[PDB]
Amino acid sequence: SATMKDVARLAGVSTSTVSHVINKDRFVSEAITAKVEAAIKELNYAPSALARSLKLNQTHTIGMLITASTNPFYSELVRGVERSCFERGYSLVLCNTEGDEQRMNRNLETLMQKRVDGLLLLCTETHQPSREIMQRYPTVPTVMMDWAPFDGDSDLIQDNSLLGGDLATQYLIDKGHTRIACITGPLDKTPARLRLEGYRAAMKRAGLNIPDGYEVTGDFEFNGGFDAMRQLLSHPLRPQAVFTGNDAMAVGVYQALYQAELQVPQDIAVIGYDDIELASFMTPPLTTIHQPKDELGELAIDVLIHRITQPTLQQQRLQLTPILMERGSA
Amino acid sequence: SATMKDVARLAGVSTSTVSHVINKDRFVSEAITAKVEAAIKELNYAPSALARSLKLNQTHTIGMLITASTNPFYSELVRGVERSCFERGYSLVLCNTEGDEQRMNRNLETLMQKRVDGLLLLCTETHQPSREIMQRYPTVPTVMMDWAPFDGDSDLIQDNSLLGGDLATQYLIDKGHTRIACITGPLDKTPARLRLEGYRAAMKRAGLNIPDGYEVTGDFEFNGGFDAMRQLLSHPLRPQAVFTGNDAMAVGVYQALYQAELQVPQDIAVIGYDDIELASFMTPPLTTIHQPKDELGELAIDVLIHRITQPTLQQQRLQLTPILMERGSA
DNA sequence: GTGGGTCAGCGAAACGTTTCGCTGATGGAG
DNA sequence: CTCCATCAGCGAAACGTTTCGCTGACCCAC
Repeated sequence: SATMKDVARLAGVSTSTVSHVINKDRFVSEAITAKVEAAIKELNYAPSALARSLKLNQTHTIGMLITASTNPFYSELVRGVERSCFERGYSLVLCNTEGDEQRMNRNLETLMQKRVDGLLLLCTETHQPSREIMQRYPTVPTVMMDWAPFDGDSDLIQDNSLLGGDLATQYLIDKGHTRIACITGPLDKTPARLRLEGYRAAMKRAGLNIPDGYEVTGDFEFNGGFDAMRQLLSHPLRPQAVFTGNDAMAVGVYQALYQAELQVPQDIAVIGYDDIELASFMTPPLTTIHQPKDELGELAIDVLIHRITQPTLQQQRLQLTPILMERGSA
Repeated sequence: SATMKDVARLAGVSTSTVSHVINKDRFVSEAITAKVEAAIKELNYAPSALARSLKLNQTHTIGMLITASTNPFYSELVRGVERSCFERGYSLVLCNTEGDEQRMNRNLETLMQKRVDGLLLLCTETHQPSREIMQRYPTVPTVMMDWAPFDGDSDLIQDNSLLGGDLATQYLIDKGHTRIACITGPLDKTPARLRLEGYRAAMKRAGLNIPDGYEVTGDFEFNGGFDAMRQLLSHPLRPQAVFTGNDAMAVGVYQALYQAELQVPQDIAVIGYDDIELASFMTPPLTTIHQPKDELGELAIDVLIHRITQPTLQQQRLQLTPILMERGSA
């Protein structure tokens, strides 16, 4: 392929001038410009962003780490991120940690080695990035949730899972339910833990007891919700209602109840978390805690770009407001 | 941060030697190796993949284009691609065309400018990549669905949607249904069109009529299926069964029927397409045509890397095998 | 004319890595 | 002693792009 050097040779000029024509960053005469443009079209010049990135030390690339699965939540989140990147002139490199910590650190190292301009750290997993790696490479603008903790510098977005869990439970309490169970995510994941504590707080505040087996762990996926609900149906004291740690698990709950020939909400009332697209299409439609997903992706990018633009800003800190979407499940 | 040059200076050696220590590509004496390793740890050397890529003319990066949405199919596909990339030492750049053609071409140009080693072109929309762009940049290994015509040279995957649609309809015919409708995707998308033709073929072969309003278009999404089914419920002749273009649309169908207080399969039998994870958790569980998703992602990468490794090879053509999963919906 | 001054545009270095000729040392067959 | 054949490791070019110090062509107060 033709380089700016090949262009310059044919137009009989310096590569400096070729750069200036292309970038419009320093005055070049109309004649010279025309010659260069002719040479570009003639040779069919194919610019290398790679080579530009090396010299400029910026790639217009964002790296994103997630802990993804069949949970539709992350699909909507990624959609928002990718769209926002495109609109802002950035590429998206996607990494799935898949729970594994070495995998996560290996992903991170690759991203830093490829000199991404910014980082979305949206892993849920307990682990935090090897500081060895972190402090080896130049610091980059970073956004993370309160999900994954971390010792370095980053802008922060808090999901307020605790208030969400409280709100969800409080809603069931306000509907008059007193036997309320909680299907949670893996308790080593912060959002799962916080939602459980929200549930506990609302129950305690209303003086309602939590039977021994009323808190059950699932995996934040369909199957986890299925398994957990089956277990709950074994309990001596049948729940009137269940708060599931997310919408994915609620899908599994629906399936368990279908198999047990139980109706929602007539036999059991259900409330989820996330308000994924699917929630609205469930039968009955799922009452749930709305959290930003696509919108969250867009917000995280906006934060990240603000910092790229103004590198010396103080730490940015945002919080989401959980909101209840009332439908037919509770 | 330290470069291989800084390392070389401290260890008092050539950068050639430093490269050889790091890459293990030519013999270096044990003493030299040790000194270099010490220098690496001492300076805390941070390798640049950027700089390596420029010199090597390879980025160990794959670009992937999809026409994504809420459709869970693409979530599972991307998961397979990303995992396969990771296992093979590649990064994944993800692009969503969102149907738009200029957006698609803009994505392509960025990827080529960043010199990705390979392309996964898994857009459903009909447009062809601007040849201007294509023939401007160095040609790269490419895998695409056998949907769009000649469009340069690249490896191909046939999904066998036509035989799938035929099989799905034939199944309903074999269950004794005679009034069978078809909810399809946008007919400008090849898999949607092919599935419709499959339906037509099976109907014709059995000599069953297709009433005028029995073929309805939606977008390959929950709400497309919802809208399309509502329309079908308006038809003077109510269908006994419906083949939906994919599982996403079947979700919408379920929701429409729920609102019309109609039961599956008692009032209407339903059969979908992808066998997404969710299919088996639906109420009732969805009868559908299985096709590879995660496994498709893995296969596409394997093909792409085989070509990177052996550029000599002539066009690969792979075919997927649809499998019918009989469940409770039909 | 004419010595001095302005700025377009020159040649070319260099972001950090891989690759390449080249050399000097060492090793066995005279 | 020759000398001839191998390879370890050096110094540094160079992938393709910006960026810099310098020049020289043209305008202008003498």
